[PDB]
Amino acid sequence: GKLSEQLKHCNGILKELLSKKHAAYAWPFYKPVDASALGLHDYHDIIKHPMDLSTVKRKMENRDYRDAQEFAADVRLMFSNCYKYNPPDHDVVAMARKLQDVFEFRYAKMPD
Ligand SMILES: CNC(=O)c1cc(C(=O)NC2CC2)cn(Cc2ccccc2)c1=O
Repeated sequence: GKLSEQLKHCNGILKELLSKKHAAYAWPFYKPVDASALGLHDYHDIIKHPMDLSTVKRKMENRDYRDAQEFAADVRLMFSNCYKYNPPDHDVVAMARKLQDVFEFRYAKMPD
């Protein structure tokens, strides 16, 4: 988990993004995109830096993130990858937009 006050807020957000409350739209972001399994044979040609919430959780648990900004960059990279790869009318993009709304509104409540 987070040690710094701001990293504890980040860890709180991460726990919320992984909670049953948001599972209906969070689930595509729980684990790395399995490009082979999903038939997305161009995924790793288009997405140079895959990211997902299990990777963010591992990095938080390993004290990889030194500040809130570094944590937020990985969460936003995950959404950006979704918006880059997927047609904007795909269900996964609607789910990304909803989960990013949850993220951005709570990230904005960061303690100073
Ligand atoms: C981060 N996830 C992805 O980018 C992703 C891409 C595609 C996908 O098939 N994308 C192609 C480009 C349309 C499929 N799923 C599963 C899914 C998700 C939501 C509804 C149905 C299926 C994903 O999670």
